[PDB]
Amino acid sequence: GIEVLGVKTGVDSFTEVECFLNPQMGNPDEHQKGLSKSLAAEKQFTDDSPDKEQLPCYSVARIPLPNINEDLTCGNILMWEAVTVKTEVIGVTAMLNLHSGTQKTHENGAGKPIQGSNFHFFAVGGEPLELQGVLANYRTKYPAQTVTPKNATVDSQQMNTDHKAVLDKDNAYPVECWVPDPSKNENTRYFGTYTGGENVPPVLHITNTATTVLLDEQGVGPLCKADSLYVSAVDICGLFTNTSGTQQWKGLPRYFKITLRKRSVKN
Amino acid sequence: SFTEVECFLNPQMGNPDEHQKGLSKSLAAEKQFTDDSPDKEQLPCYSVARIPLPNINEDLTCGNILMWEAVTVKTEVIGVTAMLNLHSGTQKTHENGAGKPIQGSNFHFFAVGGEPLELQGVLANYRTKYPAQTVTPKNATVDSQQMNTDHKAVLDKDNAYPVECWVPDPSKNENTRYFGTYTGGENVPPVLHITNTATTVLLDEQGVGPLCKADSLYVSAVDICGLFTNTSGTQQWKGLPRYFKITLRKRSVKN
Amino acid sequence: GIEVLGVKTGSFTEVECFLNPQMGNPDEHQKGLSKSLAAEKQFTDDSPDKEQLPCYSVARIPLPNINEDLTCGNILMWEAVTVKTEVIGVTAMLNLHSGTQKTHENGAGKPIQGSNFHFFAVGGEPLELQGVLANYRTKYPAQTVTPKNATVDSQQMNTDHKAVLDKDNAYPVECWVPDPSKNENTRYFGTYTGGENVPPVLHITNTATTVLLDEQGVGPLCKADSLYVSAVDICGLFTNTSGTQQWKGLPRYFKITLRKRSVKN
Amino acid sequence: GIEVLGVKTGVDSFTEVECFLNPQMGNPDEHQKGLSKSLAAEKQFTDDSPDKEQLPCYSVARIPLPNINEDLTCGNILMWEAVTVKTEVIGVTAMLNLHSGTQKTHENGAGKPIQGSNFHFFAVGGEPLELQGVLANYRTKYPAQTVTPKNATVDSQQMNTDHKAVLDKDNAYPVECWVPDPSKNENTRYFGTYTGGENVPPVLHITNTATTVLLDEQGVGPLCKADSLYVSAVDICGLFTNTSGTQQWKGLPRYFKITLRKRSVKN
Amino acid sequence: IEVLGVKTGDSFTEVECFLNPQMGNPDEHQKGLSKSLAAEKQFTDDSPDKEQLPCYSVARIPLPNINEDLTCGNILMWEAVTVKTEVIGVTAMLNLHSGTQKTHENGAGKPIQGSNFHFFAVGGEPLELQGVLANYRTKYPAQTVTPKNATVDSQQMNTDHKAVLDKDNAYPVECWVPDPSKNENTRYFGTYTGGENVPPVLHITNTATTVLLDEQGVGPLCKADSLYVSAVDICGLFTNTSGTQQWKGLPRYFKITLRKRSVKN
Repeated sequence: GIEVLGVKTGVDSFTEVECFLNPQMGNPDEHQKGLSKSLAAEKQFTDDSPDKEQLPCYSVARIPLPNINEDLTCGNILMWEAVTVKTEVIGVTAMLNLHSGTQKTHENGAGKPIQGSNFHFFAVGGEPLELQGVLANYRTKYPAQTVTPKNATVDSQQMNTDHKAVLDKDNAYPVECWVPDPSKNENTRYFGTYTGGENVPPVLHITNTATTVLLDEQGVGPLCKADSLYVSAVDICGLFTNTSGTQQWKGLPRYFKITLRKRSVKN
Repeated sequence: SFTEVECFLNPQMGNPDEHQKGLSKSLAAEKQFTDDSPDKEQLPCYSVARIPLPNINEDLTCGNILMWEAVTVKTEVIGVTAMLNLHSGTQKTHENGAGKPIQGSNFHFFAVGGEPLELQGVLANYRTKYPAQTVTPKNATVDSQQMNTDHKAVLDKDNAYPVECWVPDPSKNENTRYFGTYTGGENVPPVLHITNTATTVLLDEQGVGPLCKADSLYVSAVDICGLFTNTSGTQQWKGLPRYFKITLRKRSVKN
Repeated sequence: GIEVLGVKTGSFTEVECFLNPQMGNPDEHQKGLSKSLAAEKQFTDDSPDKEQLPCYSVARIPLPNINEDLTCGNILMWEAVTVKTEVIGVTAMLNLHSGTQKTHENGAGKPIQGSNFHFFAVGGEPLELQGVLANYRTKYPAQTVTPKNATVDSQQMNTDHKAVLDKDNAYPVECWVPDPSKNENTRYFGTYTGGENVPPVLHITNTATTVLLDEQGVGPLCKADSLYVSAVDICGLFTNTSGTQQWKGLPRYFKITLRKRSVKN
Repeated sequence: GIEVLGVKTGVDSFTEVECFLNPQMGNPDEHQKGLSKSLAAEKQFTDDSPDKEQLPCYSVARIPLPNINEDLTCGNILMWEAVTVKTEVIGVTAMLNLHSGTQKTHENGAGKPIQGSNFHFFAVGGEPLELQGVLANYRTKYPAQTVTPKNATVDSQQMNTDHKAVLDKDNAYPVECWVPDPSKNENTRYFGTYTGGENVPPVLHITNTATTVLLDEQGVGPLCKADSLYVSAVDICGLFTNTSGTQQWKGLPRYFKITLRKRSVKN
Repeated sequence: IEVLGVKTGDSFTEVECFLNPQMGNPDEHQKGLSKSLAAEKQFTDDSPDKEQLPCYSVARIPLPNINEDLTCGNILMWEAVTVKTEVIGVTAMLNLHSGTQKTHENGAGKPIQGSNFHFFAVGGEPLELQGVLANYRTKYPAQTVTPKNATVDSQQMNTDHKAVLDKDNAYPVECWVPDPSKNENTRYFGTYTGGENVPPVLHITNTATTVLLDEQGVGPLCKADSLYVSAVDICGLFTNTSGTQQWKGLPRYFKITLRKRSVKN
């Protein structure tokens, strides 16, 4: 694809960009941002039609970078190369509120903390994140305003190589439908952890001293095509339990801080 | 001198019908030791695929030839977010609550080798009556619940060797590298990591990776994620596919 | 920011500090605890007392003055290099007889457990904060500093909620987190664990050191000859005989080593 | 101890030995190898006489090495020196059988997996493993077919330095009576982990790529007396629960693969 | 103490020690256990028996004399360099039949579990302690050394509560922690886990060594040719058939290597 050349060093060679990404859990109304719509259980396989507000989606933001080429008709040009990232989950202490709309754990007791299944994930790339579709129930009837696997079949619950896509739209790709495709993503770095179980305790660390290096085995980081940097994220912290017993997913925003350098490439 | 091959391996949990791929049949309990006859669809089996590589020799009567040597592997579990579906055919944790997530006993395992994975048989109940269409330990005896060195086999057939019957044999497998973790308990939470930045090196303490005999590369896997609980309370194993990406180099060997 | 020069040699100094927790302290007899915690309150009518809300702890530590003339092109500042930090009184929770609730007939008291948050920071200036709310319509008490003009977006990103930890027992933990888009002159570390049955796990030692230098080899530079230490140590919930619960906190110790650095002025 | 001199390896200076060790959980009858007899509870401190089949014991095997044919009349001889070991627990997937004689977890549910307290342990030495006795109840009346601490007293529940022994017999030394003695065992390397709690989930890893080095701080591995090697093991995986509710310890076999070299010692 | 560079040689030595636990020992038949534990007691009327309170363990170990005259300007002291340490008798808890409570109909006995605390220290002098109390109004028995003049602040920081571990089986674990603002001549390590259902996790081996040298490359220097070892090993709670509970402890082994160090005086 791209012939990679020398890295420009010294002054006016580096740059930093930052970004706060909101979660996309569903947002049933205006007062419930950060949550999903009350969740439904025990739906029959052949009659499951979930609302969009019940389905958390991938978050994505494209970050525009400074144009580094005065002349786009040259043999050698330069591209921005992502070198490192600091990333952080925002508002973890908010869950120490056990009094607002909570269900008591017992008589005279405090409210039940947010807990259960979770998924924390982030990616950095010079292009949209490439996805592969996998379904728990291939007969699920997904709502309009969501991009899900087309022509879902028997094999969509295992390997169906037809379900390829890219994360090009925010709050559109349901988390439960898509995973990052390991057979692609040559120009993206991604990291995720899934934990399942309704009583699973969230464990969340914060610091400004942790850095992730984005260079590959060749010493090359993601190269930003069209002077665009893509950041993607999912941060399902668990389930919020209402006084009534109804539950909805909780999400939190995510921060990015990426350092890039100029690399020469062949045009 | 170098080359890459990749592979998606489907899980083999049982597949009771075309609408339930990835699942096992409904699991049975409390069966008598002397009368336990499981259906094949109730028994998850090892997955295996043989990958053909480019031919590199021309006269195998020569003293010195080239073989493909497996150097590194990237491997990944496919579809982990699928389990965030808590509405399809699930059982509610409580009145008004969401569905119960997949959980319980699990087993995640992969291997890379220049020949079929060598197995050793061990049985929980040596008197189990295993179905046709499966390869289980022959002439199972009292000692099959501990060490019975007669139960040797190789993983040469997909969806045939029941996971609960066989383990990789540590006294062999000189030409294979394998890795596995078992977790037991009905409430065990699955913990699954994904990334494209993790690489496993396949060279041994001598600096030699698996040498591919007959220009064949073998990949094996089991990925039992846990139990799916139906609304009625009945349960079935859940599995997910596994991806492989192996890098190989040409090596010189005796003949 | 500040352009740094060279380091004084052969020049050092150490400072230490015990920081009390600020869980709420409902009365003179219950230091280290919050007030009894409420549950199941209506989103549009939730008015928590101050004593129910644990707050960030902070202390500003004055350092020796090093300069005679601040018009000089080269000036010296104290540079924080390492810290040892420790949670004080972890064995106190082995008391299962004082005001406890028995786990069963004939059993011992229920140990402190549940959601926890352990956090510390070292910087040459106050810790910079970002506001995030679980419920943006919460009516916070007087005598506390919380996010101003809270809106719909205060439950996710609202970049208007910026603040600094300049006051002890004032900033509720549940309202603020350290701001990763700032804090260039501070190092912070924290872990949150959620769940009412979560077991506390707490290590103690005098052999663990944290290095405070950044990727450039520069530690926090202390502005106005001031060193700031901040902390939260919510260990979990204490369960009274009656079943009513209240947060438990413990003090935190700091031991910081600093060197003189020449700085451009 | 033994006086050793520097290392000098050549050709024909190495060798490997391997071994499968069966577990010794009790074996209540022929059909229940790898299990113990149903366990008792709530027994009185002063009248507690457990059956041998209820008590798991240490496993041990003496392994013969190639005779280096040294005449021990001279001050300088050769001994086998254990350098590395690969070790593995055999048959971990067997516990994925949840249908044979199990107790269901709930209506229409699968059988309850093996779980609870466990202990996994192995040792390699040039002589029998040296043991120290410690008892939970010093007044326990142990069955004749076991080696247990002699003249057990009040202090046998803490430190009683009289209870010294060696692991020289297989299926004789009850696990609950003995631990390896840290004040001895100069010529043995041992490793063990205990986990307590009736609902503890077993976690068991398998691989053929993990090696343990047996050299001490001086760079000397176990020196094998009389051209003999010793391997010891315990692998209590947890409790098996019958349909009725009775429980029995489960064990699994253990594999060893030891590499040795010839070493000069002072005789 | 000002140290000199390291010496060679007849320059080394090893000492070992088995330390019994001090859980309370309610009678001759119940060593390694505490007395049955009380619960739900009133804050203002809580008087624990000594046998209900586990205490720190401590031994002083005498070392070979090395100086003829302690008035000389250049002296030798023993310097602790490494330690191997081990918990003794972990398999004893595989006894689920002696005086146990069954988990269910037909089931085995309930294993020891719950809150635990495992801790050890090596130093050239007694371990220095800081007092912290869960309930400052607790009335401690006369066979114990506890914080004097306990006040409101004894539940957080009260810098008056300083002490040293100079007596075995006298300093209640729930009252004292090692003081991080001192202990320059001691190395300590501890972990607390809280929760009544917490599973004990205990590793044993003879291949693990801890190095006792500080960031300067100096280990504890044994004053008056004496070495101090301290320990706590609360494994959890033992549950009787009746449902009553008592702490369980196990002995701890030490093996320390020392070298002769030149020092100034």
